[PDB]
Amino acid sequence: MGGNPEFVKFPEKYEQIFTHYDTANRANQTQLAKFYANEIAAESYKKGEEAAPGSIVIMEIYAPKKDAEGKIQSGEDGLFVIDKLAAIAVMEKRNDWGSAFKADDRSGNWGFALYDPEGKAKDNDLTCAQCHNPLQKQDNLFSFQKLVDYVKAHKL
Ligand code: HEC
Repeated sequence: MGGNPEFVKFPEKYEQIFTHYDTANRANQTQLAKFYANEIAAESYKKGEEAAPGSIVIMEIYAPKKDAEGKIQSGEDGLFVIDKLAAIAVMEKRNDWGSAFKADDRSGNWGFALYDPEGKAKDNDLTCAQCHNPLQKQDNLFSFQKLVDYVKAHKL
């Protein structure tokens, strides 16, 4: 199982609590993503360019509507039309992860976990940290600039 749900728990009610800072097609061009940040993460990126301990960032991963020939349906706004939520990806930063949590599974101090829409760990063979690791300069977040831009443009 890619990620570490033993350490990175499912953040209950994130969609009602966290700040929704972006919606975008994923770069794979087959899924739609919505991005969320908890208060510590939002305050961190209002102050600087690194998330403080306690920061949690979430990407909801949506399967798009497709016709019977597999063609993805898009709006005139260019965003894929949502069929249903497929997965909930979680990054959580701590400066004191327990020794049982192997460093090679983390991107710096970010732990990863992938959940299904019902909050159960979702089977996968992804190497989360390995793909996020080369983005150290932007705190291992692909959506870094969208988060920075959002919290600069909105009040706490
Ligand atoms: C490259 C092959 C990746 C693998 C392996 C993992 N993720 Fe990642 N992630 C990737 C991209 C390109 C993006 C931006 C959205 C897009 O697809 O265009 C993301 C984003 C996230 C986020 C949102 C925060 C951010 O970095 O922008 C999270 C919370 C996240 N991904 C979690 C995550 C998990 C839990 C993974 C292993 C199960 C994982 N990712 C692997 C690329 C890649």
